[PDB]
Amino acid sequence: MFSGVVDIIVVRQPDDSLKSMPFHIRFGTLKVLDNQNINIQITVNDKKIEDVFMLMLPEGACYFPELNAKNEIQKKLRPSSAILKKFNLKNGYNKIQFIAESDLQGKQLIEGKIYLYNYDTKLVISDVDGTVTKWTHDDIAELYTNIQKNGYKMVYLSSRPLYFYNYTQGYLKGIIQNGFTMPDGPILLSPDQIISSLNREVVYKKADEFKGALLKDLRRVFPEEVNPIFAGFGNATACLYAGVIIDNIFIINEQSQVEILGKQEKSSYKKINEKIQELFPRLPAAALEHHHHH
Repeated sequence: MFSGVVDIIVVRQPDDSLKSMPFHIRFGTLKVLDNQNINIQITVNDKKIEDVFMLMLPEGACYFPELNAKNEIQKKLRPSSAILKKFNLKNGYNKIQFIAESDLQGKQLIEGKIYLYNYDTKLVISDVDGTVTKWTHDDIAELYTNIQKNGYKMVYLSSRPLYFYNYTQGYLKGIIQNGFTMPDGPILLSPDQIISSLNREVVYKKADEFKGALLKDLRRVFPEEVNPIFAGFGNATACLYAGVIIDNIFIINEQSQVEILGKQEKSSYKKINEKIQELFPRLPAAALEHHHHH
């Protein structure tokens, strides 16, 4: 029944090509009389994108048809670099709209967020439930704000059912703590919550493995030479194996006590923020860009 777009992440590669994570979109309130007559068009930052379209399976999952060498059509959740370049994305947040039309009248519109990162961007992962929520932990909005001000990008992770996705986005946007708000960033969704025929290879993972796979997939959109995930906040093997050093894995408990793994330091969001230059050292070029957009 979901209508919407799971936030999309696109990364520019050192050779100028673009790669993205999967496009997960649904038109849950559209009655589809015949899926083969559906075509989906794309508008980015209020500009229609020419010569790009998506198709829809009988089950409602949407994909990019792309010819392989055999002139066979492959059904792709991840569009080609050539297609992504037609979007004319800017660094950071971009508005994206998908419009499902048929041979008949009536067009279904959904709106999402698509983020563009350069390959040298440094990401800071945060769980939502239990890490942002306890009710919201104290001092988290000031810390995350100052992480973002030092040039890092907050990336949120959720494993709630798709039903709650737009609510989780509203929750994060509504936090305010002493004037501080949560930095805008993408919310990635555990893949077991958005299974279709297009990503069903997923189903041969055990339930415990989905976060780790998600973080490896996030890393894979970056080039082999870089290490993009700088730190992670949770409530650990998943961060470690996706390239987070153990000192940068922050695990909060019941009591709002934060354990800095591998230092076995017991700390807080307030105290991490006090030592922000030591733990999240300023990234000069990346910080300048954030400052001059905000």
